[PDB]
Amino acid sequence: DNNKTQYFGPDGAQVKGAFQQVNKNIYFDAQTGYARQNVGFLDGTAKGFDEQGNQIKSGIATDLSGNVYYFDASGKMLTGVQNIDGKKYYFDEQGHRRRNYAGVFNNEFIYFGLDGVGQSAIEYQFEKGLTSQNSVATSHNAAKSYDTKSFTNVDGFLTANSWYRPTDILRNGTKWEPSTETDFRPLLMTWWPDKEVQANYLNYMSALGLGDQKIYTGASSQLDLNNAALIVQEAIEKKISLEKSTKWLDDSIKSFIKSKRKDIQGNLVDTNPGWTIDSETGSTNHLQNGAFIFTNSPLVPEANAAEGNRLINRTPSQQTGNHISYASQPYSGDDWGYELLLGNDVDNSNPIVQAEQLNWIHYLMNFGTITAPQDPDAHLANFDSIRIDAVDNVDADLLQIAGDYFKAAYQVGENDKNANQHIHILEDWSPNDVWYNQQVNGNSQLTMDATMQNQLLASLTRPITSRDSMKSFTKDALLVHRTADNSYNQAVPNYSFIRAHDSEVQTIIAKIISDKHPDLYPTVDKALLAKDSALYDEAFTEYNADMQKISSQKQYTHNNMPSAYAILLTNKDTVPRVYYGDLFTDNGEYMANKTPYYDAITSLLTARTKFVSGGQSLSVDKNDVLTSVRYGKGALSATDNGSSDTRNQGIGVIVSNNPNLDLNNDKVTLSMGISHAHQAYRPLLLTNSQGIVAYATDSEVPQNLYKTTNDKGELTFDASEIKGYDTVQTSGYLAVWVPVGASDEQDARTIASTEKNNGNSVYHSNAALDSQLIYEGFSNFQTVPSKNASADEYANVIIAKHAADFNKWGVTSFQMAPQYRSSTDGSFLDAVDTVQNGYAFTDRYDLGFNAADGSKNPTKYGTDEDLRNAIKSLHAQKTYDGSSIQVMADFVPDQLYNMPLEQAVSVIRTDKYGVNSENPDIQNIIYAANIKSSGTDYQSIYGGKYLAELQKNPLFKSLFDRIQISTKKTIDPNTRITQWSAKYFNGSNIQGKGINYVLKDWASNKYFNVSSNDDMYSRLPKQLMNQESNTGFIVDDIGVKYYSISGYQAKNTFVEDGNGEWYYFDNDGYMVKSTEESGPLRTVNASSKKYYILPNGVEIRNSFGQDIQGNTYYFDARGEMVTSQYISDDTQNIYYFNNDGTMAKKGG
Ligand SMILES: [Ca+2]
Repeated sequence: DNNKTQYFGPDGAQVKGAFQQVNKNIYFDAQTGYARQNVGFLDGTAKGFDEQGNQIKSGIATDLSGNVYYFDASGKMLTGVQNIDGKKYYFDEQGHRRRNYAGVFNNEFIYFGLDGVGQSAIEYQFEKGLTSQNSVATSHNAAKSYDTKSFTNVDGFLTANSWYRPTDILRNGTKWEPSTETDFRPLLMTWWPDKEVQANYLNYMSALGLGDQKIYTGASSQLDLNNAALIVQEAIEKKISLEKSTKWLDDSIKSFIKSKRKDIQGNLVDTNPGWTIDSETGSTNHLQNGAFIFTNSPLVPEANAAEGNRLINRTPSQQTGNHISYASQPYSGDDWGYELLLGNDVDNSNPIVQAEQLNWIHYLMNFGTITAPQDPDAHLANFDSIRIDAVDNVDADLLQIAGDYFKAAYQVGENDKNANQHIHILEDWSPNDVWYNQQVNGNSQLTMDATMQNQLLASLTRPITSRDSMKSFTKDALLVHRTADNSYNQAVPNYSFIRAHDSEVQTIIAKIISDKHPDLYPTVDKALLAKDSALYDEAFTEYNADMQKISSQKQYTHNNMPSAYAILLTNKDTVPRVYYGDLFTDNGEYMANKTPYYDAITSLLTARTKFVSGGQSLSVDKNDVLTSVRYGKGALSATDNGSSDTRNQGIGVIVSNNPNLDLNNDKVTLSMGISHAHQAYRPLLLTNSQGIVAYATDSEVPQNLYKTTNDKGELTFDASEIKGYDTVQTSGYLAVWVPVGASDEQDARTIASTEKNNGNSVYHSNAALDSQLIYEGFSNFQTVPSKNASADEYANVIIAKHAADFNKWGVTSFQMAPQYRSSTDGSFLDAVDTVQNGYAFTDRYDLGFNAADGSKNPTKYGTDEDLRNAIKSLHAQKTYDGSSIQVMADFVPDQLYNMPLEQAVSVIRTDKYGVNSENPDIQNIIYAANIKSSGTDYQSIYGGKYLAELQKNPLFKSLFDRIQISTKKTIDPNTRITQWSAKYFNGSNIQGKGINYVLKDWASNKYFNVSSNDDMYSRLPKQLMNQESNTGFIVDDIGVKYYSISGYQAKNTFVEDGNGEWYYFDNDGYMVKSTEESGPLRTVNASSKKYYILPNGVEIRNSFGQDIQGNTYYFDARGEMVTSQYISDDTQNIYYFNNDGTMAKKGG
């Protein structure tokens, strides 16, 4: 080649990766053919060779790993200390040149740095000298007073955004005037926590025209930095006089703190890492990429919780303190819960909180009467039931608290009739929760059947590649066996569904976002943090397009949706839940656009009302065609002769999921009952190439389609009728047949019994309960009515109009969205301003009240008025048993978002389970968390308001006396929660304020605090109170002392100097420096932790060190000696360090 020389064997082979001669030991690289420089150990140990070939004499030579050898003339390597070009270098006994290595060599203490270059460990490495922080101006800039008055503060603490009142204002930069009350200025104008930040602040403000055209750094002198700040101050004050405002300064101070910068490498780094998320590192396993747990500390007395509160992870499975599987042989008993989900996690193991949760439930259940007392119909605008949200992320005690309430208020334990008038539901995703619910929790709330959901998806909704057999519907792991469901009051009461506002929607969108912009959002979990409205609009045009496509070309969305809904709505022993987004489009105006499936599904829904009743049986023939039969009311098997009600009731369903179904000579059979022999049947739903046909009466059917049962009550189908299809709505075949001659009076539903029941379950899976149906009446991605939206865009108005629609569909429980005024801060999907769905809120009692000026100010769904009217219209609708349509409140006890006020709290960095991510610098440190509510919100009005009232009631005695499982204590209604505070929270997601956002003197190592004059906090910087103040290192006949920028002395702390070396200062206020009498290896603080301190005082880090005896130790990033441990080196070298701390010796 050219500029490359390569060699091949006396053979086909290239000879990559080994040494070979020609006429000179040329190494050739294992990947590149190319001849490289290398060091060969063959023959005499340690020979060295260059690219051209031939031995290296008297020169440096570098290894494939990166090891640097030095040879003498004659080719032998050198070891020990060597002077190469008037520079000392250390070579170990392996001949490697080494960096970050300290030791006494030939009676000289040397430290070889990152270079490899020796420094004298005798010579001081810091600037000798102090620098006064007293100026002509310090008298004027000193604080007006040293207490809460004169500082903006978080519980007494100061942050980087603290503003203060100085004694004088340099007014229009020309005249020192006494300061008025409103003359506050940002602390960062006159004080900084070290020189580096000071330097950066100066460059930044100068970049806004308020500064010097000169670049500064931490390397720059202290006195220059101070003088330059004064020039900036003149500029600031003139601008303030010009603008008649300081808001501009607040803006530019805030943006400085989060400013980014170039680096040496050339990338964007944070200018102030300790004031941003960058410094908040730990585990990523939390939806928002980090979490804190709040933990008590003496420094922060009012953020501290009581003893034995903050019990994390009391999921139904672990309510006791330990996992308990309630599941039996076929079923799973896993728990996938975890305490810290999103936002600020409410502590529901605190009994005062638990009472506040009860209060809230009472409020919702009486929302109408409470909010509109003057209105004589207030009593008709009350909620009826609740949906418990995020059950696996809150203390399970709450399930019992609620169960107790509804027994107390509505006597739901008495009979089916009362129970079924208030139908609650759990968001209980863990498998174990089904059985916990049954054994521990009565069935006070309805479990979800997840086995049904997952099977409907696997067997029908998947593409053909991934799709399960229909035979799976007759499997054993299913919660409710329906192969021969011929009884009542056996099945575990449950609600079953296919999609929901979150499940099987938001993840399909996030996948699309990710498959278009992997650059920005590489995973689906990450994509849920997407906040740009552009990204959703884009994704949705795709999603909507995909839904219109044929089944074989559905790249993103669910196949066979009407086939699935047909099984779900005809199934026995379940309360079905319909998702809004399967009738209507998940995006756009509320109820404005229908899906491809609206016809099919709304047919089924009314049909259910007329025919679906009696016993059930599932089958799947050799061809894998599912045939589900309902025998009609009064008949529980195929061999049952039934009641008078049987003849004209009882549906039958046929489903295949094979698009190339060819029956050939085979036959499909719907075995209706012997109660249905010699009987004419007609289709409700059928599949063409064009789509699905829906016949809505007998008279819409053509006579040839009619078909009559034989003497056994069977229907038989040919290949002429049933083949494979591939439409938008069906891969495989779908058919629904109903008996001919039904009347308009005919209703298949059953009235609830008023008899007392045996056992502990509130609900019982029987005919009456199966007469119920839930409609999830919202979507995440419903468009958000713009500021000046017309009154009829708001979903709660549209609900009221269409009230009868839902009654016609058989709806008995209308599950509304959460109605709580949403955050718009984009911290998570639910809080982005384009989908303020109502799961992200600050004020749990605010369901859309008018503003203070009395202007209508609604939620996404409408005003409080509009909500009250939605509930009245639904209540005004009456179902088959004469009772109203129930309205369901989404009960969201897990968290709060986006709280207005900061509080000081003690934090530990953790993951979502609460497990300490063990970052050293985040161990019970002080954080300014947005964790306190306004105290003027509706929480402050209604919080705990009804608890005194409720205690006095006899009916609630059980509730209040009940011993809760996890707390082992009873609920505590005696304290009211009107302001949320940190003490009522388990923890929070990481808020990116930065570790060092709360300000602190580094010499004393105490926090500043202006609300206290206790000795656990440091007094204000000495200059900010017009006292003498100096900073720097000062050498003395005794030793070395150090004063911080604030003027205090270093005692019992480590101290980093000029982004370089670390040092330690003892109890006497003196630097620690090893002497000849007392060597370098030293405990310093009664911690069992050993450091390596040079005679400079330099405490070495990421570096090896030596005894005078000859042993080697390694000291980690924190400077601590390493024990019982392997250490990998830069050049891929390995060293083992014994429990001893000493290195294990090598020699080869
Ligand atoms: Ca929680």
